[PDB]
Amino acid sequence: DSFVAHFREAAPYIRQMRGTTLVAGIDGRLLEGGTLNKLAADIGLLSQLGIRLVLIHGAYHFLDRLAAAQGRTPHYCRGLRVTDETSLGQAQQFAGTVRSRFEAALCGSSVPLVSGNFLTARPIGVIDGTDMEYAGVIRKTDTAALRFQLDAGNIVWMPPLGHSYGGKTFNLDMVQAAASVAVSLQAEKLVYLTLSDGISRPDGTLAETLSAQEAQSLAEHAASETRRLISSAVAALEGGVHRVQILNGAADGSLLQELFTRNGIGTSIAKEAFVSIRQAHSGDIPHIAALIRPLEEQGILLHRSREYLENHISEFSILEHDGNLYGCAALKTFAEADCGEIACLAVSPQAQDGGYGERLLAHIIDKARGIGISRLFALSTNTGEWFAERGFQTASEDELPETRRKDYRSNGRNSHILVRRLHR
Amino acid sequence: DSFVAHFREAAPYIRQMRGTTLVAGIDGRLLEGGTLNKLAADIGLLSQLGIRLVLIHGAYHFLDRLAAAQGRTPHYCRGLRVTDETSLGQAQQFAGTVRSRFEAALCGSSVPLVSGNFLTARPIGVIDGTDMEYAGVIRKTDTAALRFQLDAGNIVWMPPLGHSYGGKTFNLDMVQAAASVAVSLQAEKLVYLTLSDGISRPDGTLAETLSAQEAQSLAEHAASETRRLISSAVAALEGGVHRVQILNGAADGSLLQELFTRNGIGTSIAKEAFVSIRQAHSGDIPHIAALIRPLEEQGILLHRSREYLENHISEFSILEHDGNLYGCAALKTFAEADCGEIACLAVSPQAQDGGYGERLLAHIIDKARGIGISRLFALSTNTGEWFAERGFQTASEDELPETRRKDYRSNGRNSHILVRRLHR
Amino acid sequence: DSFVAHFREAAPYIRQMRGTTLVAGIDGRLLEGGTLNKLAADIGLLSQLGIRLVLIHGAYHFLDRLAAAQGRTPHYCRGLRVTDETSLGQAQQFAGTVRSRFEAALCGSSVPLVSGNFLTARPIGVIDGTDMEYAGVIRKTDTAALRFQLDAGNIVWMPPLGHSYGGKTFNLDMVQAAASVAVSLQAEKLVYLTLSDGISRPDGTLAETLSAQEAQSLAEHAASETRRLISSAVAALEGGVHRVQILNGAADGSLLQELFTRNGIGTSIAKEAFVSIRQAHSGDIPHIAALIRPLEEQGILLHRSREYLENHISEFSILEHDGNLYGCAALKTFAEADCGEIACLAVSPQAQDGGYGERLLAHIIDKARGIGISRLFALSTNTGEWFAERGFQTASEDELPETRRKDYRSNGRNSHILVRRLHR
Amino acid sequence: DSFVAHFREAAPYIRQMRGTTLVAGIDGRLLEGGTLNKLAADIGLLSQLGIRLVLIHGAYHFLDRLAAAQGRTPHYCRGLRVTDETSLGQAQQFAGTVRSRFEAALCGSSVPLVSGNFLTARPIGVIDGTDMEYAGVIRKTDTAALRFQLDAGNIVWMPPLGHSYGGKTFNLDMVQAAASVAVSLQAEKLVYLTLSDGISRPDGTLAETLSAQEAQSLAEHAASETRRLISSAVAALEGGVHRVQILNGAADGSLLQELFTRNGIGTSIAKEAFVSIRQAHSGDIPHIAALIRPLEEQGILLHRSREYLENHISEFSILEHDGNLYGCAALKTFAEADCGEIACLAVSPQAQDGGYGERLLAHIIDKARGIGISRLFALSTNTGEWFAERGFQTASEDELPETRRKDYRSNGRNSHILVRRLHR
Ligand SMILES: CC(=O)SCCNC(=O)CCNC(=O)[C@@H](O)C(C)(C)COP(=O)(O)OP(=O)(O)OC[C@H]1O[C@@H](n2cnc3c(N)ncnc32)[C@H](O)[C@@H]1OP(=O)(O)O
Ligand SMILES: CC(=O)SCCNC(=O)CCNC(=O)[C@@H](O)C(C)(C)COP(=O)(O)OP(=O)(O)OC[C@H]1O[C@@H](n2cnc3c(N)ncnc32)[C@H](O)[C@@H]1OP(=O)(O)O
Ligand SMILES: CC(=O)SCCNC(=O)CCNC(=O)[C@@H](O)C(C)(C)COP(=O)(O)OP(=O)(O)OC[C@H]1O[C@@H](n2cnc3c(N)ncnc32)[C@H](O)[C@@H]1OP(=O)(O)O
Ligand SMILES: CC(=O)SCCNC(=O)CCNC(=O)[C@@H](O)C(C)(C)COP(=O)(O)OP(=O)(O)OC[C@H]1O[C@@H](n2cnc3c(N)ncnc32)[C@H](O)[C@@H]1OP(=O)(O)O
Repeated sequence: DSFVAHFREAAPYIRQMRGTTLVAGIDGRLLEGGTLNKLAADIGLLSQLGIRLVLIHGAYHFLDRLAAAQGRTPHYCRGLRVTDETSLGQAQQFAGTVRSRFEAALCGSSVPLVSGNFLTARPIGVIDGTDMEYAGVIRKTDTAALRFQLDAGNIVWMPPLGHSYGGKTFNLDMVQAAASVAVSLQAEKLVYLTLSDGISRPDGTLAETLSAQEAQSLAEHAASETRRLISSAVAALEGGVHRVQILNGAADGSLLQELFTRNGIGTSIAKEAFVSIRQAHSGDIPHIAALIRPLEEQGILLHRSREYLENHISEFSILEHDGNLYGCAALKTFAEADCGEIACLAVSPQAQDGGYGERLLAHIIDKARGIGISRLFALSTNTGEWFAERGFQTASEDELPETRRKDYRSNGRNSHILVRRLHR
Repeated sequence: DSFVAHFREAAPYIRQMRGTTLVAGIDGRLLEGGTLNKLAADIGLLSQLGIRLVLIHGAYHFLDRLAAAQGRTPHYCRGLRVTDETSLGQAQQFAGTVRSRFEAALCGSSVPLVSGNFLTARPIGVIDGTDMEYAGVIRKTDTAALRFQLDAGNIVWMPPLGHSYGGKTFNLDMVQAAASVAVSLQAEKLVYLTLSDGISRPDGTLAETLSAQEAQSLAEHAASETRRLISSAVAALEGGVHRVQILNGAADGSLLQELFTRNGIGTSIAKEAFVSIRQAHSGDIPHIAALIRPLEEQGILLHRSREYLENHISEFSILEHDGNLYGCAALKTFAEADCGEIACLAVSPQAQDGGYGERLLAHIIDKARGIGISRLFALSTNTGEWFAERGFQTASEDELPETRRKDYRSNGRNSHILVRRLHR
Repeated sequence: DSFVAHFREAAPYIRQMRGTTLVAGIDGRLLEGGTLNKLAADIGLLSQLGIRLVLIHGAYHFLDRLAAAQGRTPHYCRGLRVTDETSLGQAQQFAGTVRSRFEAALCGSSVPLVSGNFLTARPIGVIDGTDMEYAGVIRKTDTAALRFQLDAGNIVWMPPLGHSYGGKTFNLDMVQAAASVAVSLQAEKLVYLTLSDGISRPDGTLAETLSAQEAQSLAEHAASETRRLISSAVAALEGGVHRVQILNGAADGSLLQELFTRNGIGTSIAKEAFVSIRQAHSGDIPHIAALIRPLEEQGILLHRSREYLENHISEFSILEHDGNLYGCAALKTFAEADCGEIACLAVSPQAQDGGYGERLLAHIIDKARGIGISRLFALSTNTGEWFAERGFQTASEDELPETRRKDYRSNGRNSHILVRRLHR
Repeated sequence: DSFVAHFREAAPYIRQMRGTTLVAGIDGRLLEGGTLNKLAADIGLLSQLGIRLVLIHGAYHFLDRLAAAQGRTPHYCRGLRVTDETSLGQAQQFAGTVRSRFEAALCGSSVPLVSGNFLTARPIGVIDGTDMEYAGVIRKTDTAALRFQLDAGNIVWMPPLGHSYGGKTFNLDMVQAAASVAVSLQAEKLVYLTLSDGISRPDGTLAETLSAQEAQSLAEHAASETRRLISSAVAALEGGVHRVQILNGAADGSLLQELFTRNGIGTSIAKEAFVSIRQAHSGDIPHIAALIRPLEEQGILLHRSREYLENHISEFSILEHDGNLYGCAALKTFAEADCGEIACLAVSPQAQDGGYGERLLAHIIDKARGIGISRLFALSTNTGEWFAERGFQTASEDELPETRRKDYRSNGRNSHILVRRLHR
């Protein structure tokens, strides 16, 4: 396509990304090739787009390439690496070489790039009888110092090294340091730049998009690296990060196609907040009734009756939490097999504006869809735009299921009629 | 091309545009069609890219469409419009309709849009025996209030109306109000969104790019509208604005192809700052000598002699200002017709870092080019990167004109050799 | 009176008003006459006095004056107006004419006047079988943007128009948009500038001052306009606004006599926070005792006994909330019919400094007054200034009821004696 | 001595140092021993005292210790080092090792330590036929970014590496990078932490304190390292830095004894601003007269006469600049060989408050001292505290030289008499 079409397409993701914080965990193999200049460039552009950037790199592969050419051999414990005085010192050397190169790359094709003692570490200790030695884990992150640099527009660069109040240095594991930092910052996005195109399903298909549950249930039969990825990405979400992404940092332009297209190129994982939605049974009716009543009084919801609810309780769903009731929604069906209607959508006012509404709408569409309904109607006197913004188009009475067209004519409410199509 | 290629291409213009101020003078016919939704959209995106926006619209065409359907007829004096109480009142109505529509357009496909009493006007008075009445000209612009809103990230919307301390309103001419506002703000860019694709040359070719001089000399045989455009665009430059652009605000996506491509779609006008560059004659030598001397002393410039300068004065150019001498540069030629060399490039240290250097380099390339030289060498001990950043590639001794290869070998300076190709 | 006396009288209301936020809902008939220049002037002065101003106007009457001269006729549903595409467009025109005129008025006899997309609207929908069409209600107010402009000292101007994320405009009802905005801002004062001198009582007397209850109970027999006024003013209070005022915006200088005199010219409505105050019965004594005890221990409250409380429980009042007890206060009476004494005033320390103290004092004066007491004494060892600041003057022992003069002499406490007069 | 005496002595240097900027150029041998923990500690304390710190280290000695153990050998050109791709890469490694260790040292016995791309470099080029290769010199310092970090209280750490807009890295020479940075910042103090105790005189005595002139004239017979030190320290002063210090960064606590004692431990160099002070001859009298006159008129300066000036012109000194006259001061002598008096001290009012006054006082004391005067009197009606703050004690008439005691008695001015002692 044309430039204007590309830019206009990017446009809504530029709006989303702006003034947002992105933690990038970068595999340290990317900090070497022509993959570096490409990456530095793309990172400069993300700066220019008003994305707050915290970049973390790893050092493990560099550490093995040395451990294999020096005679010595690497030891790993749950995926963490035993690091001694020696590998520690080399990891300090690498940090410096890679910071200086990333800066020349960035500067060379000025963007403000900053680096600081933000992390205090502490040794992992001993895992499973094995002393990890100088392997560390972040103990404290100066979250205020970091925000401070990010407020000023600076890009933050972190090596995988932290210090302790004993004057020692420890080698952090990047995959879990990035997820720790993202959580502290409450970064909207954690991005893992790997050498592989996302996370594959059981039959070799790339998982475009996963819940934290589906990510979880993939790891059971996944390689160990991708299980550590998944584990960190899940804890990041759990700790508040809104979205983690896995990309191939080696594939040219990937970061940009990730962030700024509907499509993308790796894997994106998000967590579902909890919402018990179930079939109403008849113990809910007083609960439903008291929710629904003042809305009927207000002219918002169709005059009902309790005996209706009792004989139609099977078409209701309720949303709850700690056994209290925060939402309801009904599915009506018609002589026409292809039609349904969502009716009686209602969220407790104190619990409004958190997405309960939506969650109930979604659940009614899944219900509709499982019985072969492809057209969902909503008739609303006072609430149509809510459905208009959520996929519903305007319709006519002459468009209703025939008996609904009747009720509508005789109810006198003159509500606005709207439909959504639902796909197989 | 691909998305990534488009975005990577935009990238350096996103860097230029960012935190920069753009005044847009918008023809009020654009505020009506599907040209409005397209424009509002593109303007929202420029916001999202961190461009400070001041938008001004005109009302003249709306005013005539009324003046032609109401019976009355428009009168114009130098291109300014006589506006009475009545047309004044309609122009107030239009402002409101067009502000409200631009806001619905913008909001509807939230970006912060602000509008204020920034302008105090005063009547133009009487031109050429003709009373302009309620035609106004900006008398004072609250430049601090404006910056203030722009600092906060707000987009500024202005109607073509200002008030006076007598409690009257006047109808501003948009083309010149925008240029006045841009000048007050010292906006880096003034953009005129018109219904025509830029400014045409004598044979119907679009003028991609003009100096303020070339714009000027076009207007002699130009239509009156485009002469008023040109006149305002010239005064804007003169008053400090760095770049004015003329586009077709009706052609879909034009603003975006303007700002964010090497190419573009309308006309871009810029002003040449003054620089007397001429052939040295022999009254300059003491001037050149005293400039050049301490650089030779420092090992920066080739050991010279005065008798050299006297017998080679014809290959020197000097840069001056108020009769003082701020730069010099030489062109050497060789047995090879295709070769030249820039030597003895030198700017007075007090006058450095304003582009004098560059201006002398440019002038030497134009000189070289007019005698059929296509390869310009520079040999520099201490200054090569200056030429490297300005189009010069690295070369070998074996690449020099043969006699230059000799001198080089026997001078012992071991300088870095660099060439630039020059096109016909 | 003299200038100095007027200014010195204004003075304490200038102190109250300063740095405070006032939302003004302005009837759009005022935006036309010589009532405009007068109003603009007075509003400029309120600016100069450091009052944060948000001004909203209505458009309904303008809309009818058109709907009556164009042939068409207005329809109203609960007092809201059905507005179509056409009246919508005229309402956009009016906004522009009236904003521009208010600005010329203000500027013309410079004060910073700002206007923005602060309001997102949504259609009211269908009321009572009737489609309101383009009638809107505020869905979201950019409360941060507003504060931001108000922080900088800007006066905010709002038309009665909001947009939706569908790119549509809707006509807001001013009386309820102003009350919505005031609530969002938590404005200390909402002011309705009407064409009538406040709100009349059942016999044509102007209600100077009303509780939200008394406003409420007036509306039962009130005209429909004044019932909508009252309804919005009540919800504004309920939602947190401290004071709503109704004035005649057409009566010259009214706003200034409202704000800055003890008197005023329209109607001022305020809401009573809740305080269950009742007669103690004997189930309170352990509650009273435990409150009062540590104060006796501290020398603050007269040594008592439980058998006293039991035989005098009828002279106590208690203040409660959720059945817990937060205050007590006693009324003593004397051989002298004209005398009372407030004794044993005590507020739970955790519940102090919210006006409970005062509420109990007030309730004791109402009690005293209903039995024909015109002189209330308070004898306080440690707390006299509290009574001194609340209407109590210093007195002598020789001033006490005779038997109180006795007890006082023999109790030895040497407390400070103070009286307040109470009127019929 | 006691703690309290030490702290009270430090006290006035803590006041001087506070909110002041200190650039420390650190020899990279200090970044290794137990000299590191000692230094990190002392630097943490300077932070805690509110000193803004920019720290720069060198890498040359590390580079030779490698160049001597790897086979290769170092080349130096004017003291700058030829650095190739290889040594460049090692210098990147060293930076990282030394930054990480300095941070563990500092953290380990949390103070905010920051590091950034503040420096853009460019190759030195070719010196004296010799290509320096990857040897760099700072081209641009982001002085705003630096101040920004320093404003926030952060300590700035710089390696001796900068980048260019070509994406290359270059090895800066620390001694001259520190002096460049200090000048950009206008740091009050540049401190060189070396392995030697300051700068020695011709006979092995440590130069406690030097003018930039005396530093200069030492370098003629100084070792080459100390000549480069001296040269950078002089240009730093010349460029605006107020004080440069040379210490032994290896001698325990030296930095603290430098900054915070009257004494110190290395060498401190400062520059004398220019002041032509000379003997008045008789071409000055109209100049002196016009200066002195309005002060006599004001009662500030003793009534004089021109014929006095003409016959006493030899006891006057004048201060000038571009041949204009900005100060005068006289030395009187007496029958008592041990006494002098400064009289007629006067600075042009436009040129006041820049230290001219002082410079003239100093010059008169040097004059006095060279003729064997050990007691300088000043008699001032209106100006005594100026002399009181500058070493003069209060005295009596009975203390004056006998004939001065006479004049004083008969002049009637009743001025305040003050003396200063002057040492051999
Ligand atoms: C066919 C039918 O069922 S018609 C009956 C529909 N039910 C009602 O009208 C009952 C009263 N209103 C409610 O209960 C509203 O909560 C609901 C049901 C419409 C939405 O429930 P919520 O839990 O608030 O849903 P959710 O959080 O996903 O949506 C919230 C958003 O809906 C928007 N919304 C809510 N009311 C309306 C409305 N009447 N018009 C337009 N938008 C609205 C809210 O402003 C909020 O906006 P935002 O995303 O910019 O914050
Ligand atoms: C072939 C030959 O003629 S070799 C002899 C070249 N002459 C010299 O070296 C003389 C001493 N230096 C000068 O006179 C420098 O001014 C010149 C001639 C190189 C440039 O002149 P200016 O008027 O400063 O030119 P202009 O303003 O267009 O260029 C300024 C930019 O050049 C950069 N520049 C200047 N010196 C150098 C250098 N030695 N190395 C790299 N960049 C440099 C400046 O830092 C400035 O950077 P910026 O754009 O990021 O601010
Ligand atoms: C005659 C008699 O009853 S004497 C016995 C009076 N009772 C006591 O002294 C009991 C201990 N103190 C209390 O219980 C105090 O709460 C009371 C009863 C005096 C006031 O009750 P509150 O609920 O705090 O009353 P309210 O909120 O209306 O008054 C609060 C104000 O009273 C002021 N106030 C409270 N104590 C005193 C005092 N001893 N002296 C002066 N002012 C005081 C508070 O500082 C507060 O000041 P503000 O308006 O500048 O914030
Ligand atoms: C013995 C005799 O010669 S008596 C005659 C002395 N001459 C006068 O009184 C002439 C009028 N005043 C002057 O000419 C003043 O400039 C002088 C001569 C006293 C000082 O000259 P300057 O160039 O200002 O000297 P310098 O800059 O070193 O001293 C400036 C400081 O002196 C202080 N100072 C100046 N006047 C006085 C005074 N009358 N009393 C106390 N302090 C003073 C200034 O406030 C300034 O204060 P700072 O250091 O806190 O800024």
